[PDB]
Amino acid sequence: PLADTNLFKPIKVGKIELKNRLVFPPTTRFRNTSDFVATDSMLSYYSQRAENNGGLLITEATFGAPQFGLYQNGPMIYTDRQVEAWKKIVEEVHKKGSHISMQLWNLGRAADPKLLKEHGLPFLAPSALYFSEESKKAAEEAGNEVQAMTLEQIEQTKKDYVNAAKNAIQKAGFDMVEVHSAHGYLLDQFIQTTANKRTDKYGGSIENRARLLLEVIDLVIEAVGADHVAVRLSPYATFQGSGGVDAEVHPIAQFGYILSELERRAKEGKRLAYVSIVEPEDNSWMLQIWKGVVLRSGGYLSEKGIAHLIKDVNADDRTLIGCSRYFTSNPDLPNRLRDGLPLTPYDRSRFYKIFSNDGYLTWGKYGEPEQPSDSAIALKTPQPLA
Amino acid sequence: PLADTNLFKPIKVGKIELKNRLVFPPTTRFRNTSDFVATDSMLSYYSQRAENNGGLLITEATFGAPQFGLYQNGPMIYTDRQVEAWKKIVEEVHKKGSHISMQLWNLGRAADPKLLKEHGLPFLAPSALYFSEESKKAAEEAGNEVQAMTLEQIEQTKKDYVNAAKNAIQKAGFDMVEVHSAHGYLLDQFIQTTANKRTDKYGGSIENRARLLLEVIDLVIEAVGADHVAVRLSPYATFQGSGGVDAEVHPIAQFGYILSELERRAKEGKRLAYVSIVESEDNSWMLQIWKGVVLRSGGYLSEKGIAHLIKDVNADDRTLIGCSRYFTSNPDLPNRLRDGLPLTPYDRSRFYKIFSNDGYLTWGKYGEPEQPSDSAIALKTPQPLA
Ligand SMILES: Cc1cc2nc3c(=O)[nH]c(=O)nc-3n(C[C@H](O)[C@H](O)[C@H](O)COP(=O)(O)O)c2cc1C
Ligand SMILES: Cc1cc2nc3c(=O)[nH]c(=O)nc-3n(C[C@H](O)[C@H](O)[C@H](O)COP(=O)(O)O)c2cc1C
Repeated sequence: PLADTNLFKPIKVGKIELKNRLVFPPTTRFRNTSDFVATDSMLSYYSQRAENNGGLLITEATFGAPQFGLYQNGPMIYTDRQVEAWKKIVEEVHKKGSHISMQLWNLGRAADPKLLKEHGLPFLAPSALYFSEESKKAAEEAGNEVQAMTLEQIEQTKKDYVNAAKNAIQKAGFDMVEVHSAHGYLLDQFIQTTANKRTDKYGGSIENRARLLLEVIDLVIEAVGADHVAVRLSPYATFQGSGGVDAEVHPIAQFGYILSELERRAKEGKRLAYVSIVEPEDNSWMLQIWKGVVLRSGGYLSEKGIAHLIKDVNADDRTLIGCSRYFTSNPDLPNRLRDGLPLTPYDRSRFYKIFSNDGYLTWGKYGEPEQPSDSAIALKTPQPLA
Repeated sequence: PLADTNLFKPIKVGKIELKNRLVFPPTTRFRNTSDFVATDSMLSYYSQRAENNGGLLITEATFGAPQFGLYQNGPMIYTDRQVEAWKKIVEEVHKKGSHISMQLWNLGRAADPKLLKEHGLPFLAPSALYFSEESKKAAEEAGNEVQAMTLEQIEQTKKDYVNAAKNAIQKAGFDMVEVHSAHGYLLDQFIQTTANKRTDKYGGSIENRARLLLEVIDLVIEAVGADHVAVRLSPYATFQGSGGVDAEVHPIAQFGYILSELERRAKEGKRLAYVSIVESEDNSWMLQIWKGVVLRSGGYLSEKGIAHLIKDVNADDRTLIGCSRYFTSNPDLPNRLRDGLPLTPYDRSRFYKIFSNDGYLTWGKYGEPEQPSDSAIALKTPQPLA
């Protein structure tokens, strides 16, 4: 039972008032159309998690533009249809009494090179380096080999971030827009020494490696306001060739500088809505630098993560707790954690089941059974919302 | 009783085998002659602190050269008489079975401008900034105003560090030489954004502000070897205008970069003898970055620090514990801490009493009385060891 704790104490984030501090972190599921349009399945998916919640939801990582991708059946906030669909999802989430932020995705050297090629797009990264020999062979066989971004492509990346942020906040009505700068995707690639060998002002130092992220953040803040902006960082992660603690420059220095710059912008009157961090190594130093709302995610609902949930959410008055994997299998997770009711185990084998309701909408509420793989919803084909 | 803890477990530091991990941190006392030569009182002082100890003694912050000073009756390892006196002290310390390091001092904008003036020396800093209006005042009346160092004064500084290091290690026989890069003196002034406004290679970035320290470190490494070199850092200190956590760039990023670079030199086969550190402020990130011997100092004997002493010294097998203020009172502090014997209180009013044995050699070992100020030892005028 966690109703006793700060986890269900209201908190002001940005300009909105969250009823609790439990967050659904961005969780990629690939239930969009092949056109990258949000579906009715996704609408019900976020609707059930906005019901009886009052808290914050964060969308699956969403491509800001075609060049920001691509993965098959991923999300996008680019075309008119996509913005319409996401707008309807937002309107339903708000009707439910919850709030929602959209995380913006940019793959970089992590993208599907064949799909990008079929959409006539190059395969871009800070430097012409692959994170694995597997990816190198994949890009070479697709005829779409990785390229170091030109200055023009970086400028276009910034403009695309601005356009996607405006579409999310102003057209679709999201409460925040979250810049995905973690897990070895494009912005992280610019941050990481392992991925960034550039010798212009976007590489070669801590300030230079963090430059693209900070410029995107500044342009987006100018576009939609700091209280509608967020960012996610993963200093210790080694996913997709990121250096973690093994980087030639320690992540405490690099990401320490990033956090210092965000806190400086906050000291100049541009305070981000929140900074999202992944629990491992210890994140305490991060909380030393950033003084605003911090969303901490990872492990908190395991058979040992509990009582670090209590400790961390009660440690101060600015901490949000994110639970992703159990939120996928528990659409009523806020009430189950509120009342201390047993959780439904999550099923990793259906995390990325492309364009299928099986393991996506088959989960029941507390005390209700899991619908089987041959049920009506499990075999119903998702339909685009616009 | 602390004999059971790691505080009294042997440990290898550099080439040296320390029988315990209690350390006498560098403690300025100003009992040298007016021409900065070590003194017989100092020999008896360090000698008493070397008996029944076997630990590491760290010498009072010592001027590497006349330009590195100046303070009244401060120490220096520049002239042949000075090196010979310090050699006598080192021979006595080794004879008594303990080991000793010399900390090298460079005042910069913290110096006495009147004294420097009287020695025909300028008043140097990274930038033409005083740490206080009082210092500005004393400098302007002595007609020795602060000057931003030229490139050749920087080069001469590094050469002087090399010369002082070779003097201490190879001639005087010190076990290691510690570079003072803390508490707002010259190297810290280069590190701090509050004091370093340089636009050249030595300022305007994390890497640029740390450049002089790392260059000096590398040169001294080349001179005397890595296991004969150490460094002290005070990321949180705000002494003499240092920025602390209020710096434009957070000290976790800056000193995080410094520690990452030192650990990088360790990865390449040049592992410093130890890193000396001072102390939501918390030095845990420092231990996340630096993996070698770390000497932690500050406040460890308050009956609120005894627990932090046991905790920090037992947390791993590479932690030394420094105790300065109580070591000034208890020349047999190793035995007292080893057997839980009550400590003689310290007298700050005689910490900096110039050229006097009173409150310097009047301390008795456990079970003996403090000699009064009219005793034979207290009235003696100290003589140079030359
Ligand atoms: C299937 C799946 C998809 C995810 N997608 C994203 C994503 O798109 N963006 C992101 O920042 N994190 C993503 N994550 C990481 C989660 O947001 C979260 O940080 C991680 O699962 C740890 O939290 P947890 O222990 O509560 O599950 C994903 C995780 C999973 C399991
Ligand atoms: C009188 C006095 C002189 C000191 N001189 C130096 C010095 O020359 N160099 C230095 O790095 N620290 C110096 N320190 C700081 C100590 O080395 C130590 O970090 C500080 O006193 C905290 O340790 P403690 O709590 O055990 O006393 C001095 C401290 C005192 C009280």
